[PDB]
Amino acid sequence: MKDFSKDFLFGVATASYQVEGAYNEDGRTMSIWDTFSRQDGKVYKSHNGDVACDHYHLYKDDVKMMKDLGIEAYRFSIAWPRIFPAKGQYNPKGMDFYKRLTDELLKNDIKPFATIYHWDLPQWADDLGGWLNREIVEWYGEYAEKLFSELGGYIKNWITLNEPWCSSFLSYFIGEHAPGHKDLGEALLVSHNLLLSHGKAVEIFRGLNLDDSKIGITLNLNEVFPASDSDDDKVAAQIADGFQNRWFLDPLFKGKYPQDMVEYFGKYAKVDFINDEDLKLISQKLDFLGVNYYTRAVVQKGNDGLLDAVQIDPGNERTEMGWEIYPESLYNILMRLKREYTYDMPLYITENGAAFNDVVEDDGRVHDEKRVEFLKQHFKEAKRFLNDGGNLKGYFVWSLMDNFEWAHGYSKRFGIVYVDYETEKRILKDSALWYKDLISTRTI
Ligand code: NA
Ligand code: NA
Ligand code: NA
Ligand code: NA
Repeated sequence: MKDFSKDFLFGVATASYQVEGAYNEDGRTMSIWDTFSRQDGKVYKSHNGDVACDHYHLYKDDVKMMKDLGIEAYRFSIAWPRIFPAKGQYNPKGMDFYKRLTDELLKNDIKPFATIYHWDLPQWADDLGGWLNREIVEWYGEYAEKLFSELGGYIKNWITLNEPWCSSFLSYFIGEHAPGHKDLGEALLVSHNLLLSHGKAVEIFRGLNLDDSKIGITLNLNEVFPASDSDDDKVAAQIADGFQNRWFLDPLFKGKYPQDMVEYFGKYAKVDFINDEDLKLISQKLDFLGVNYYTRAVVQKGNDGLLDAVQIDPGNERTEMGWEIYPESLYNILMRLKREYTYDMPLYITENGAAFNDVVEDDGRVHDEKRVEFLKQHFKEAKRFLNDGGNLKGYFVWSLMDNFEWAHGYSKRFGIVYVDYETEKRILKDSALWYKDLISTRTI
């Protein structure tokens, strides 16, 4: 008796700038993250993705390695600067990489899940205003249309955006991510144009009416807990919950922004970008929702720079990201989606994983037993979601390999495969051998 059906998709995930390297090869021009990584201090130790895992050149080895683990699906992102290295200038050599990547995946019985935008905005777009310029909806739409036309016969599962909360608030309000602005109003406008650009891609995708092809979006979601039962900490929790989750779930699945947060933000910045026609485009019916889950947040009243809510450390074990290990929130979020937002729509966990201080032993092994226990605990919550009626179609572990972890550089290792960057050698961690066995047995 299987806990994961034979139809269930055990997968792994990467992103273009985090793994590909070859940053100026075959016509690729800079993205906002190439630029950001060269701004003094914006990436830890001045790391960048010039070479990364060199997946652009080693992809056939990497696909073979995934075949040998039993991987059934592979979530990757397509680099906009490879496809349109300048405004209105298509680059066939960039497309060619994703066609030969896709061909290798299909020959190895691996189902491709393609993320259209995973933060590597072309620099030419940002120089015109980027996500602050409403015309990006058209530039993104033409970019998406080109991918559907050239790849839609071979890629059948499409994700418009990865984690728009990061591309908006983390990039334009907190400023940790490219382009690194620090203005709440800009972040709110960016979040709207991201969602509107998502709606343009869905509209284009529906018009093409490709056989057996599905489209969705990926959101990073948490569960917010008040530090105490006080009314003040409950209000702080509502703010944090709207900031992370409801600000994107409500427009996508209810067709409106959460009104409490519209009022809250409106005390501090402009919210005049809201209108009915935009929200109708944003709330188009999707085929699935991809969920990125890593941790919960415990919040108390206060204001330390961001909004009127301060996250605290509750004192439990954390990963090397400083993120609390809290698997139960994976079930709570998935059930919350089923009850309040997505109903019986298919759901995918498009990222879950952990960063630990991995070391290669004298015999060539990586005994990452903390990551094994992390993945076991979270797959058990996915199993419990399926047992309680949830429509979970797949689970993509982040990540296939250690890679460039954005503002942390290479200092944080998420992979089930260890990468020695000096030699680009791949080393299977014990978590990879455990995942191979889980795929074979499908019971946990
Ligand atoms: Na790269
Ligand atoms: Na750099
Ligand atoms: Na991706
Ligand atoms: Na939908």
